[PDB]
Amino acid sequence: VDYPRDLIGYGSNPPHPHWPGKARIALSFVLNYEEGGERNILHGDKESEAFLSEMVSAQPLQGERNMSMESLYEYGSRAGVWRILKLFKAFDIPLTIFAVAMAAQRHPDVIRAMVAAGHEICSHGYRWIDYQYMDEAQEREHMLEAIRILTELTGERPLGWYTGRTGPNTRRLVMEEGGFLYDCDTYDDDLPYWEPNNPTGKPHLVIPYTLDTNDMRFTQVQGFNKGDDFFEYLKDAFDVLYAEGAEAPKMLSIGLHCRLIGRPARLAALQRFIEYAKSHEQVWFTRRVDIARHWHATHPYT
Amino acid sequence: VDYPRDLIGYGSNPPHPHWPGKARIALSFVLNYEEGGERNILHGDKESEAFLSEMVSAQPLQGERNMSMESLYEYGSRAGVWRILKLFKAFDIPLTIFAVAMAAQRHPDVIRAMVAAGHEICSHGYRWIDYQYMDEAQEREHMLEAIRILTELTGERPLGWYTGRTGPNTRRLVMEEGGFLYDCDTYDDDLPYWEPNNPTGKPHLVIPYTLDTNDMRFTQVQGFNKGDDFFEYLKDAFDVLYAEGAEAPKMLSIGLHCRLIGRPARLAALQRFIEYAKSHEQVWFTRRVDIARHWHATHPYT
Amino acid sequence: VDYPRDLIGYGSNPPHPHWPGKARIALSFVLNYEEGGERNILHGDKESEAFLSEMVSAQPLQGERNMSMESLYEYGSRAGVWRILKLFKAFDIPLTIFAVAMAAQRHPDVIRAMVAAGHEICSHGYRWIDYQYMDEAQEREHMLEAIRILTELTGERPLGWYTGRTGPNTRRLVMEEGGFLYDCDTYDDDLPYWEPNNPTGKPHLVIPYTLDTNDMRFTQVQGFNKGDDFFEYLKDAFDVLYAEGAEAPKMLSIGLHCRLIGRPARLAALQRFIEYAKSHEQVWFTRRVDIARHWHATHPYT
Amino acid sequence: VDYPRDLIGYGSNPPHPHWPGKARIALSFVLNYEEGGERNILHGDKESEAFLSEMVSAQPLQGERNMSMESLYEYGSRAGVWRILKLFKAFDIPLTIFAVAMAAQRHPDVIRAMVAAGHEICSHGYRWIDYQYMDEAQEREHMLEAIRILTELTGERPLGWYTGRTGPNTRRLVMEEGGFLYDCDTYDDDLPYWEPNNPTGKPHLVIPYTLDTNDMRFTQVQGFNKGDDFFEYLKDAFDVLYAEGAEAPKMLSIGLHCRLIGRPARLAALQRFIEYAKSHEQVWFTRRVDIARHWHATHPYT
Ligand SMILES: NC(=O)c1nc[nH]c1N
Ligand SMILES: NC(=O)c1nc[nH]c1N
Ligand SMILES: NC(=O)c1nc[nH]c1N
Ligand SMILES: NC(=O)c1nc[nH]c1N
Repeated sequence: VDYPRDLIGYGSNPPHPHWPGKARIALSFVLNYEEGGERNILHGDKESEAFLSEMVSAQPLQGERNMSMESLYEYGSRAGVWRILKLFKAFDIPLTIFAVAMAAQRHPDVIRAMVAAGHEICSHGYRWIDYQYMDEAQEREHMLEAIRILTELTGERPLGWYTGRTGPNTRRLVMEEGGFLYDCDTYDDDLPYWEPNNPTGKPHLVIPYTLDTNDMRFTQVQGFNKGDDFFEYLKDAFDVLYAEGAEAPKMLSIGLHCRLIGRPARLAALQRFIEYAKSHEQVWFTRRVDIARHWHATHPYT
Repeated sequence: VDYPRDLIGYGSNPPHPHWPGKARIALSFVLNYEEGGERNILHGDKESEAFLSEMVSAQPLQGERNMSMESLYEYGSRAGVWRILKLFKAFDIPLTIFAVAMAAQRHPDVIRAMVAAGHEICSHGYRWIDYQYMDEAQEREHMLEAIRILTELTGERPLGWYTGRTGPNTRRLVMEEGGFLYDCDTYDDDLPYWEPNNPTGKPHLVIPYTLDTNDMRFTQVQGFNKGDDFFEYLKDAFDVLYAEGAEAPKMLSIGLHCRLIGRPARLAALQRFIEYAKSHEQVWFTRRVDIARHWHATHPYT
Repeated sequence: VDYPRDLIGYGSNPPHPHWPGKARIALSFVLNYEEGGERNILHGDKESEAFLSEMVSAQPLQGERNMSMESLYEYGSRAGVWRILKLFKAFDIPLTIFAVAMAAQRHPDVIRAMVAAGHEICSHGYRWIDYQYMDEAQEREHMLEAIRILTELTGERPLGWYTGRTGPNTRRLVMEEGGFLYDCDTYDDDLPYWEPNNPTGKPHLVIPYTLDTNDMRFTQVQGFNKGDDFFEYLKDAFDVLYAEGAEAPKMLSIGLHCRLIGRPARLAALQRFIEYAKSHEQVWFTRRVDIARHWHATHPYT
Repeated sequence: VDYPRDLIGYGSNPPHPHWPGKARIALSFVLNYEEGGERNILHGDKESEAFLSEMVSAQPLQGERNMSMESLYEYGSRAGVWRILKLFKAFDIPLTIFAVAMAAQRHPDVIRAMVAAGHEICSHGYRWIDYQYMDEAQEREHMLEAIRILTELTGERPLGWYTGRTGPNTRRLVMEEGGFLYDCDTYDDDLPYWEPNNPTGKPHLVIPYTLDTNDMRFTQVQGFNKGDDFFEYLKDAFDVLYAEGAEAPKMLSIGLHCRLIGRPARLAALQRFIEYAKSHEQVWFTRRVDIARHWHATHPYT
């Protein structure tokens, strides 16, 4: 008898994080880069992409090419990413980039442009796909293959990972890997915690990510019609955490995608919230690597 | 010739409930607990969970494990439930817990923590699944099995039931069971009524539940984009009942799930409504068991 | 070479209707009654109902019984219909009832209760289903069978029809039938027009209905989250027609369903609009039969 | 090794367009005409239409006729188109018509009526369908067949194209064709650019279109509930571009469909935005052909 799920975690007693600056909230802004990395027969894929694009009802096409799907992704790398990088640089808030190995190759300039802005480049896997079914063998060297590309693309290896479309073996291999300080393949808490089942023994930091305060909802069945739906949602999820942080601060992730929030219609909202957030004192805008290194010092694994 | 459906009920003449305090409305706040109880091959299930999670387009996976799906549920037990329990305790309004036997085992501390707050623990079945197809035999001892777990988990047996994903045999077996005062496997009225087709002869109270003033809509195709959609909906459904209650009071159910409303973004709305509701006199916040025992005394079965 | 579709109609020259009272708009409020008439193995159906219910992602079940689905419909006949009848009687605006033969049997009291309020009872077919595939033979006597039930249910035959889920043969048979003054199985205009392809030769009036200013959208993938979405939509579609009616009045249909708008949450919106509409002079609230008889006198078939 | 996708385009350096009048934004209003051109067994199709109609969950029917689907399209040609033509003529802003060959035949009067208003008639293909799978041979003379119809329908050939539901061969054949100045079968930028892979050698202008600032979203799973969702979206996507245009102007496409925006409920929003847009100086309302000819002179292919 063994349950491979921790349904309880900290329970009624979440640790206090003591965010630098005495912030009542810690905000993680995340910009993915998957454009170019997505499904495509050109990449070897047996079908075209269908996930997160204006084509909200798109289906995959076996041994076909979704020219439309492709164009919409192309907006993310071509136009969307730039516009967002100005927004964040504009307010001096830093980013964590969930960058997919194959996309980074295909647009190394923009990666190096991020790296120079001081944004942290976290690994988003070798390719933007669903690992759920992948064989353990072929999945393990996607990771090391991804680990190699970004080190050579960036100058330093990635000490963070996030697959997203995880298969079971995924979070294990991350931890078995070695050189990662954290992962984000959880949406299970409002705070970071050390992975309880690390075979490796070495401390492993978990920084849960989000599928609700994620701009991906602008293209899902359930999701924002206008910008303001995203914004009101972010304000809400801010207000409630800030209010809690008067005695017990927590964090909040914000997921952005080049092809979605980068569209001017939706960018308006993202800036709206930034300004909102910025108007409150005791807010720590930060990269996830900093949250990991903050945790290490603050609440070292025991 | 026999129609097994009562399409008429009270017709033009709903009974007046005389809610304690002379309230013009009776409000039933319900917090489900299904996290840990849901579909999973670890539980014997042939496929992973797909119902009510941020993964609004998730499909079931035969003999697979949806690590993502699991994590999102894990948020309900780990973080969501606690935050909500503070909200309700915060306003001194009481709850009725629709608790699923298997989840209660997996987190007995939080169940006992509820029981101590004074919230009523109603049965939500042995496992959170779709009974629609289950064989009468194997379904009947899920119930008694569920009936045993919560008595031993709580100190008293459950005198209420709600499966949700009912099969035909379900509401019968509930009534054939014996020790239940009511059930909630109806969404067919704005007031409680005695089950008209109880083979058992013994009075059986029906307290219709809701799939519209339910936070579940935040993850369905049709459903709230921002918090305010839930809230405006609740205000509306409040305003119209309160206005009616000037001469004929009725009730209103509110369905909450740990993994959904417990997310800070959506909690803001839930509190918004509570405050709204609280600002009106002649409102009876109550547990369903109290509504059953209120009915017994007020409008005894004949 | 023959195109069985009139893509042009009145073109740039819609006729002026000269609505009684010199109204700048004519409003058709329609309340369906399908509850009890819907799909069900008890009715002979090979599967349960799945269309328009809170169960926004429900699927049909072959030789099964959706107890949940049924309960939600039961709300329409049990509670929803009554509450709405008060709303409309409350403002003295009259209704056109799209009543399905099988539902009318199952709740004759409420039908006769409508008839006494002075509302017009239009035929909605024998059963609430999809005729698209039905054989011409078995479909033709559904209609006459439906035609018989409501005459005996009401005192007068139905001079109007609307199937909704039409099959090709449907609108023909309506016209071949004989005693109907109009039908509504079109959503193709903002005004009534005589059917251009009536084999019968006898004048046939078309009164297009709506699938957008229909409360059905509260349960479809695309559709209102809160009441206000319905209301804002109705105000818009009112404002634009009223503004046009300064020189060229038109009509507007409003589709309501017992099980959907009758829920207090959504009723609030419906009343909101009524009040809105009521606040403007030169608005003709009317039954469709009156619109037919108005047309006859005003713009007789040539 | 050859990647058939330009993921980078202008990168960090989009060209300045110097819009006539020194406008800080260039607005492309587009009204499609597909009604009559859509899928239908009468047209040879093996199934009925299912894309973009109030029937938001409609499925295609093999060798069948969706009478309902048809009626809803019929609203676009019969009523919707006219009402919109007044709106745009009302404000003196000009249109680009994406007109589908088969629809234009079926309603030549309305086409010639557009042509006389001074609106540009761009080709939207021979038939409104999905070319993705079409054989290169039979697809190539759809285009020339479409090219012939509109020249004879309009007086001048179409120097622009947009299929929408493109297959790979599509944009190639457009360029191989010869007499087109641009195409719009991209959604990959916020500015026009010369096609980088034109086999023909001759300059080919790309004017990316939109699937987000498109009224089509009113009938998709993700999309506007009320008018205001469309409008707020347009204001946002306007505000952000206008703000950028203080130093670097760009354009914005607006997709409209007769059967969707032409409904009074949604027309209100479209006018709302027009007025909004109109209230700002330095806005260039224009046809796409003018944007092509503007580009030619301003930023000639090299
Ligand atoms: N964050 C993401 O875009 C993602 N990565 C894998 N699956 C996803 N949804
Ligand atoms: N209330 C519930 O979460 C539920 N229980 C069974 N099916 C459901 N939707
Ligand atoms: N109006 C209706 O509810 C209807 N009737 C047949 N199909 C429908 N959608
Ligand atoms: N713009 C359009 O309506 C379109 N044309 C082809 N596919 C589409 N969605």
